[PDB]
Amino acid sequence: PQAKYRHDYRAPDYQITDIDLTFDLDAQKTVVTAVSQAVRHGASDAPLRLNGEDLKLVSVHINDEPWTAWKEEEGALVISNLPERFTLKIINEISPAANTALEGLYQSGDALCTQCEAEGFRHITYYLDRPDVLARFTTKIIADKIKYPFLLSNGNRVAQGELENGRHWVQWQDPFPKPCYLFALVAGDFDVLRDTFTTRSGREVALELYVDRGNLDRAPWAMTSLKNSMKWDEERFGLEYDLDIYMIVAVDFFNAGAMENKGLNIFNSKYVLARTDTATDKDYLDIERVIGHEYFHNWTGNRVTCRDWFQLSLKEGLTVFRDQEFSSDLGSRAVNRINNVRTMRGLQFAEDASPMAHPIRPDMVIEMNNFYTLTVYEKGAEVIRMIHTLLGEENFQKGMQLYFERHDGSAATCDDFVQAMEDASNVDLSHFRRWYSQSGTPIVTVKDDYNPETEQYTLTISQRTPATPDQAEKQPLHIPFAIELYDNEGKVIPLQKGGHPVNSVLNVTQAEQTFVFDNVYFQPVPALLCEFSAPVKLEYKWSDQQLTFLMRHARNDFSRWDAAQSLLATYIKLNVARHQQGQPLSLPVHVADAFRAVLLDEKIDPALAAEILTLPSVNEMAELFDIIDPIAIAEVREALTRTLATELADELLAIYNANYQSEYRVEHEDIAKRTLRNACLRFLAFGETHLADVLVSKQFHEANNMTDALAALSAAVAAQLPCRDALMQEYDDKWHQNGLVMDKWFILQATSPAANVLETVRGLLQHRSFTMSNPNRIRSLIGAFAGSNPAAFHAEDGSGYLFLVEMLTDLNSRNPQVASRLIEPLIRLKRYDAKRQEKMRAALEQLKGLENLSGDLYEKITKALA
Ligand SMILES: NC(=[NH2+])NCCC[C@H](N)C(=O)O
Ligand code: NA
Ligand code: NA
Ligand code: NA
Ligand SMILES: [Zn+2]
Repeated sequence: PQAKYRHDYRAPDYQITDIDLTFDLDAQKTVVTAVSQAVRHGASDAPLRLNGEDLKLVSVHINDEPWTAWKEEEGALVISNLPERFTLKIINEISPAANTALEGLYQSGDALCTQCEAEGFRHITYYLDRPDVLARFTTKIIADKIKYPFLLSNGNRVAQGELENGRHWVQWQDPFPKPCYLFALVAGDFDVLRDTFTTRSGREVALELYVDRGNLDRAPWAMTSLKNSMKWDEERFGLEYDLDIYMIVAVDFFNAGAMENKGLNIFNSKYVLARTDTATDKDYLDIERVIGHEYFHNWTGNRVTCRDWFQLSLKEGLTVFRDQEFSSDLGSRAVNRINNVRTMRGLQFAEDASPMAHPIRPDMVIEMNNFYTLTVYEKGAEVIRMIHTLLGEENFQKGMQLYFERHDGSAATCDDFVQAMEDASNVDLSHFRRWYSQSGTPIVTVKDDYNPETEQYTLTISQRTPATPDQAEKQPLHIPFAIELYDNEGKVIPLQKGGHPVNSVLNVTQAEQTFVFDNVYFQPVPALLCEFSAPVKLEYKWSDQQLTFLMRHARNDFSRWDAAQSLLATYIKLNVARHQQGQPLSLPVHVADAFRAVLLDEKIDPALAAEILTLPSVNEMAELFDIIDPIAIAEVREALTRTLATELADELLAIYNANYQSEYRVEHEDIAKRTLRNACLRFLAFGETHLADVLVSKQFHEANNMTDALAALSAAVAAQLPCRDALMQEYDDKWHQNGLVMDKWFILQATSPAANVLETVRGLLQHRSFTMSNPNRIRSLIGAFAGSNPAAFHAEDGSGYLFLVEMLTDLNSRNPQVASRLIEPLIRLKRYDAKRQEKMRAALEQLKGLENLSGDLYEKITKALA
C-alpha cells in the first residue's frame, strides 16, 4: 500500500457539521443511513473524497436529489459538482458477522459493538474519516428486542420506540462535536452495574457499567476506580465530567485495551472484570490504570482532539502521563516510577533501536495502528514529564489551563500544546521541541572531578543520539538532568556556584558541556539522572561501593532501586560472557551482601524492597548488549536467581513468613507486603528442591486469592518443581470455562523454561479454552511465546520462527492488527547473531510473499528487510 507524510497535512476541502445516523442492525446484514450536513470550503472543481472500506453502497443523495456525479474508486467515494452547502445522504450495507478483523462494527460473542480509532468509521459508512473533521452526532438504532434489548451510542437517550415484528429502536444525541474515531455503538444483552457520581460543582452523573450476564459480581472494582478517577481529575487537574451519563461496556473480543468513545467507553473485558480469586493485585492496579486512562481522555483527547494522526502523542503521551500521576497519587509513587522506567528501558529503548523507530510524532506512516506504540505512549509520556519537570507543578497546571482555554472544542497539534505550556510558564521550549521530531534514545556520558584545594566538583556531561533506521541526522536535545550530591555521612551537599544556589535539574542542551559546583566540602557520591529525569541511557563509571552507598543512603527510593540495577547490570554482563565460555556464575560477596542488607533492613518500605529483589526482565537485560544472546541471558537470570536463593536462603525464608497476611485487601500496604513475600517465594523456588516444592504447593492450595495462587503456580513452572504438572492440571480443571483466568495459564505455558515448550504450545492451539478468534487468547499463548520467551523463540534450529510464520499466515487474513502485534519479535533480527538473522530474514521473506499481505505487516516487514 501507500505511505502518508505529516508534512502533506492540509485543511480539508469540505467539512461536516452534523450527521444523523440510522442503523437497521442485524449481524449478517446491517443497513446504515447517514445524513450529513456539509460545507465546501475548497474550490468548486474539487470533489468530496469520502473514505470507505468493504461497503456496499446502496444510494447517494444530495439535498434529496439522487446523485449521478460520483464514482467509487479504491477505498473512496468521490462526489463532484457540489453546492457550497448541502445535505449528503448515504445508505450502505455492512456485515458485522463477517468482521473478523475487529475494526468498525463487529460481533463480540452475541453482542454487537464498535472500534473506530483510528480509521475504523470508514468500515461503517462513507465519511470524512479524519479527526480534524468534528460534527454533532445523532444516532438511531433499530434492532430485535430479544437479541439486542440494550441499544447504546454516545450521549443521551432522546427517543425510544417499539415496532411490529418484535423490534425496537432508540436514539442518542451527543451534544459535543466529535471526530468519527470517537463514535461508538453497542447492542446486546447485559447485566448493568449502576451508580452515580456528583462533580465538585453539583452535576449528578449516572454511571453505567455493562458486562455479560452473570458478571455483575466482578464489576464493582472498575466502578470504584471510575469514581476515583473522576475525583482525582477534579483534585489534581480541576477537570469535571461534562455529560449527564457515563457508560462502559466490557466486551471479550477486542484487539487492544480500551477506547475513550465519548460517554460510551468500550473496554477489553480484561481491564474491567475482577474478583479476589480470579484476578491479581496487578490486575486490580491495571484496571485502575486503564479506567483512569480512558476517563482522562475525556479532556486530553476528546474535549481537545488531534488535528491528524501524526499528532497521536498529543493525546496518548499526555493521557498516559495522567494515568501515571493518578496511580502514583493513590499508590506508591516510587513503585510506579520504578515500573514505568523498567518499561522505558526494557521495551521502548528496544523499539527506538528497531527498524520501526520513529519520533513520538511520526513523519511517515503507512498503516496507523502500527503507531500505537511504546514510543508514542510511554516515551511520549516521559516527554510530557520532562516539560513538567522543567516547569514545575504550578506552571504545568497554568499551561494545561491555557491549552484548554485555547483549544477546547477543536483539534490541535503537539506543537499547539507545547506552545501553550511555554506561553503560560514563560519557560522557553523551542529547543525542547526537538524531542517531538527526533527518534532514538540519547546517550548521556558523565565525567567528574573533585578538586579538594578549591572544594569544587566538576561534571562534564556530553550527549549523542546514534543514527536510526528512520533518520540519518541527529542533534543535541534539551535534556533535563537531575542530580543530588551526597557526602560521606549520607547527607546532601547543597549545590551552589559563586555563592548563589543552583537548581539541581541541569539544562544539558549541548553535545558537550561542563558544570562546576562550589562548596562541595567532601568528595561526593553523585546520584545521576534522578527519577529518570530524561529518557536516556546514562554512561557513568560507577564503582560498586558508590552504588551500594546509594542503596543505603539516597533520599529518593527510585535512586536506591536504580543504583541496585546498575550494580547488577555489571554482573549480568560478566556472566553472559561467562556463560558463552561455558563457565559458571561468578559474583562478588559484596554484591550478595548488598541484597542481604535490603532483606534485613527493618525500615525499608516493603514495596521498594520487593522491586530491588526483582531481577531485571530478560527484555531489560537484553538492552545491555549490542548483540543479544537470548539463551545466555535467560540462563544467566536463572543462575543469578539460584545463587541468591542459596546465599540468602535463611533471610529469604524469614521475610517470606514475616509478611504472611491472613486477610486479603487491595490496599497499598497489603499489596507491598504481598509483592515482597512473593519475591522471596520466587527465590526460594530456585533453592533446595524439597523445601521449594513444599512451600510452593502449600501456597498454591492454601491461597485465598489469585495473587498468591498464581505466584506459586508461576514459581513451580519457572523452577520446574516436581509439583508443577499437578498444579497446572488443577488450574485447568477449575478455570477452563473462564477466558481471562486461562490467559494467565497460557502465559505460563508459553514462558515455561522446559525444553519441550514449543511442542506444548502447538498442542495448546487445540486446548478447550483456546481459540484463534479471540485476540486475548492469541496473545496469552502465541504472543507470550514469541515475545516473552526469547530463549525458545530464538531456539537455534529456527523452530520458533517457523511457528510464528504459520500463525501469522492465519492472522494476516483474519486480524492484521493482532498479526502486527505478534510480528514484532521477528523484526528485531538485527540485534541477534548472523545465523539467527539469516533464519529470521528468511521467515520475514516468506511472510512478505503471502498472497493478500496486509498493510499492517507489509510496513514492518519491508522496514525489517531494508
Ligand atoms: N484499534 C485500536 N485499539 N486502536 C487504539 C485505541 C487505544 C485507545 N485510544 C487508548 O489509548 O487506550
Ligand atoms: Na466540522
Ligand atoms: Na473529573
Ligand atoms: Na503516593
Ligand atoms: Zn489512550
